[PDB]
Amino acid sequence: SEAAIDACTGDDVQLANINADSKLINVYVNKGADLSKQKLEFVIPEGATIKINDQVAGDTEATYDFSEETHSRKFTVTSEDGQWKPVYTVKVVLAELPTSFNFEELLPSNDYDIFYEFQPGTSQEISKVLQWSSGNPGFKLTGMANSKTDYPTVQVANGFRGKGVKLETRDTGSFGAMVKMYIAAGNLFIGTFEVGNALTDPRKATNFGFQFYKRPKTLKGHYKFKAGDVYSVEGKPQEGVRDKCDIYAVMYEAENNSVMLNGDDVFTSDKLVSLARIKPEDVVESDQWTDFEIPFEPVKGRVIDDTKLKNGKYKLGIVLSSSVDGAYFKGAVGSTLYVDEVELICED
Repeated sequence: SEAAIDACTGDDVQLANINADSKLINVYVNKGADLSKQKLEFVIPEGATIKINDQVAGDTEATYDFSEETHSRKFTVTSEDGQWKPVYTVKVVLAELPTSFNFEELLPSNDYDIFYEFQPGTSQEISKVLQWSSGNPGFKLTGMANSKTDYPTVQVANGFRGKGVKLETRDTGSFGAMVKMYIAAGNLFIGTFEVGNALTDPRKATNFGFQFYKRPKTLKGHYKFKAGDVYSVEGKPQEGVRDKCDIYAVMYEAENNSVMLNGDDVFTSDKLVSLARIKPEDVVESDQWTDFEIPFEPVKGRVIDDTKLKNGKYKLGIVLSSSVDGAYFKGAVGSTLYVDEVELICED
């Protein structure tokens, strides 16, 4: 019966737009990706198989060559049924990270919100693309959410100011307790979420950053924050600490594209060259929007090198969280961070 491409991922892939009607899939990759050696995976219906329509000299057993003229290759998805042979055209497109984020658009999903940015530009300019990640795939496993709005990371309509992100620390229930993940902070971050590690190493599940080619100077936007009533540490109520949200960005050196920071080393890694992080004393709780303007400060006197920057050896991440220590299960259920927009101001 079923025959179509449901998803498309890959080592260099930042975002894929599958157009079910035209059978065209645009796959956006980092600006420094080797188009002649692309590793790609496709999710298709149970039983069906995926075969590339042709082979070229540059193809290997592990990668496909998209370096020819159109940067496109056709794939057929035979049903299993054997009755439908729908041909997709996969096109690889170079993209860079945006510097402006508005939380307006969501990728299709049946379970939870997935935010993305797509800023096409001119025919002479590179598109700016991002698929934001969050802990939502992990929270799905808890069985606590009944709808999209029950997740820690949700899109909201802020009335007159339009769309924004709502991050709320949630109770993970008995399931979370069994795996010692007593709460789930609402987060949104540049990078990837490795769902395979969601329960065994949740801090290693959050990988931060993608190649960035400019020097960041300031992280700006607006936010509202309200701490939850009952702060907890490893599932047990605890007085004496009031919950705080977190908003930060990092620039770090990645000797090769496989290198990423994660939840255990994002502030301590020797690879970290620059950090912009909201000061805890500056965090306020209000029903009014508050401006944030966080400067990027060098880490341990390190500098961004021109040649390395141009060569794609630095990566940037942005992270938003409703509970600053929520990744260690210290925070208050109900802590909520709203952000309407974020902008990265760069130098030069």
